Amino acid sequence: FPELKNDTFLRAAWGEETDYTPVWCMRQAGRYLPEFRETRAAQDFFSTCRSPEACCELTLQPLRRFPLDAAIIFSDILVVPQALGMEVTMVPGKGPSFPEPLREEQDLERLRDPEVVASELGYVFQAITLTRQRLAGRVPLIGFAGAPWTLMTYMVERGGSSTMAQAKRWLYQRPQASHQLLRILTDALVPYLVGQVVAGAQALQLFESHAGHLGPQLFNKFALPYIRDVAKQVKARLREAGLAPVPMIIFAKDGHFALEELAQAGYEVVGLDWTVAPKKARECVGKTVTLQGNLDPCALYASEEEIGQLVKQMLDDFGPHRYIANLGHGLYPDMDPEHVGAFVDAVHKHSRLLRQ
Amino acid sequence: FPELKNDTFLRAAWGEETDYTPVWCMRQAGRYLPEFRETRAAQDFFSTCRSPEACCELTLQPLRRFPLDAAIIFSDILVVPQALGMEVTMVPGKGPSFPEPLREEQDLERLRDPEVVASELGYVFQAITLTRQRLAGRVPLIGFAGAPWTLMTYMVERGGSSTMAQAKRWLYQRPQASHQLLRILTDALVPYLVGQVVAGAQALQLFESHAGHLGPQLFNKFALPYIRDVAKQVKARLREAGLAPVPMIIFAKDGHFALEELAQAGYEVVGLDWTVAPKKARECVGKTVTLQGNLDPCALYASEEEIGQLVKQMLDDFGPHRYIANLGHGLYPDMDPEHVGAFVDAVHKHSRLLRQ
Repeated sequence: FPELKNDTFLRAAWGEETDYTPVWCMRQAGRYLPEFRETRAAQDFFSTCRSPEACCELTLQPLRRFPLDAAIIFSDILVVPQALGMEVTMVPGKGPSFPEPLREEQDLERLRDPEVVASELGYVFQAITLTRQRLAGRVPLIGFAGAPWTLMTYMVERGGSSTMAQAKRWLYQRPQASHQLLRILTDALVPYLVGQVVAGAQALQLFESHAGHLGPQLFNKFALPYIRDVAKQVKARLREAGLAPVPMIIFAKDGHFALEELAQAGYEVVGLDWTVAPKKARECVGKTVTLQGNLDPCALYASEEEIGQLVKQMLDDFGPHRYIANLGHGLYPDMDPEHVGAFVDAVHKHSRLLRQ
Repeated sequence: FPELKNDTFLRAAWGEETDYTPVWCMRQAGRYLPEFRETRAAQDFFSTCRSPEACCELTLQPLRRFPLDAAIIFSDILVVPQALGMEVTMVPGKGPSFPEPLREEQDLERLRDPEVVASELGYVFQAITLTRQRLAGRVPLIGFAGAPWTLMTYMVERGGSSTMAQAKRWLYQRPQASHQLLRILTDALVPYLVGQVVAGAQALQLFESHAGHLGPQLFNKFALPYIRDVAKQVKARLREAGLAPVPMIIFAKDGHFALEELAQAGYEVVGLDWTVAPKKARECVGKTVTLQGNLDPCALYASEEEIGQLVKQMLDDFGPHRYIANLGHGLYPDMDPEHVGAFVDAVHKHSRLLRQ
């Protein structure tokens, strides 16, 4: 692969001092871009996913508009449960879902052996290699996957609820089966993530998007062990394969209660939602880990001038060290591209000021 | 009205020591009771609401099953926006909603003067008086309403989203109109809540159910001022009318970031969701205010024996002083009544132990 030109994101991720604060946006490749919708309709969501060229194209689209300091491969977190053998339907406007969710312990018998999952996800590896070659070292490429608990919520609920009452019912009524499902997911994720890195990912983000539905007690029993296990095993396999381990980011949305624990889970970066004040996040995590986040994405509905001020304050709160700017969640589809550009420009402009 | 026999809830609420920990459940009157569904179908949700006798009956139903230490009047938070002139439809299975939400600043012109709202909500006052008379002093009766921000989210979205992106778009793009709507809601709530107390409510809970969608910055601008204003003005009007002020409870669901502020907002009790560890909540709030909560309601899917242990631990964490047991959110409709009874019995049993 070509030599990386801008590595600011990787240096920040490892904790090193940098000349400015690197920035990227969750869902930078998303429906808020007209060119994204255009390209999506050229297949059918997952036929888009399954085309390496299509996934590479959607990944690069934002980088043609904005000087983002990383790219993230376009895919979806549900590719994993699909590769385990759950059927998915694209609901037009209403999103990828499982029409037959896991309902009881017996339903685990329909899942593939997790050890075969990586062979099922070869299309994603191909997209990663292609995107790494086409980026030509401009900025690093981040790979990703959903975290075990969160993937579990999608498998058991049908998809997204507002309570995860059904998922949480599993935890309380079927703890043994829950742990079984979570181990299967873990054992599938590890080879998928190692594979992304073999294919050419230069960092990895684990999305624990549905963390907030758990309180501390359930989270420490059912989410945290698997989060730790994913990091430990990925690092080990990479070492053993002769490869350099990559910075890993854990993002637990609505996970204020777990930040202390997450900072000692084997991840270089803890990503934050917008409900946590940066100074309190820094208190909770300590000074080794890097923080990523955390602007309210709805802040981009404000004026460009207002976005600049909100960014200035966010940066003052985080300070220059151990920090990667991002939003506190993914961009929404009605957002204005030029407001995304303002965000990016503002991070770069004010972070330089803050330094000298 | 009859002399209150069991006032444990009120004493805890004011901070006084008690012989045991009082307990009640958000949505104790709810679909998890078969007798609730039975009685609901005898009208049509809001024709139930509008019948004082029907609302009184649903309020008492839980107290016939369980030795709860308070009753809460059955109504809904959307009665306020309805009384302001928004039309509501009961979607069968899918819940009360607004088919014509406020879309822009001009739509505020359709709302009634907030000063007339209390006259529109006379049915609720009648239900309160009736329920206070029929309870015959067994336990105190709690009145309630939605908080201004949260009611705003229902008026602007159509009802419940997952992002409140549209509500938050108002805050960022239409700050002046947002503040206008929030003042209207505040000015309507104050007389409604005073009226509930005049009708015979012995405590009041404000439900800021959608707090978590805001981070600190937006919350301090758009939610907190109105929360404070509601408490200050209710207390004033009651004083002025020659009446005793009642303990007031603020419950901000997903409001971990605001607890410090909420403990100095003029409320005797801060109610907690299940994502906050009780010991950290006590750190944030200090030792004047009473805490209420906070068991994960899904915990009731566990065995009766497990509920007892989870309750034991919850009580050890909160300690005996300044504490009212409750769930961290409302009961879900698939829950088992006998598991609610276990919760209640466990609070009473272990709180007595914890004391001597």
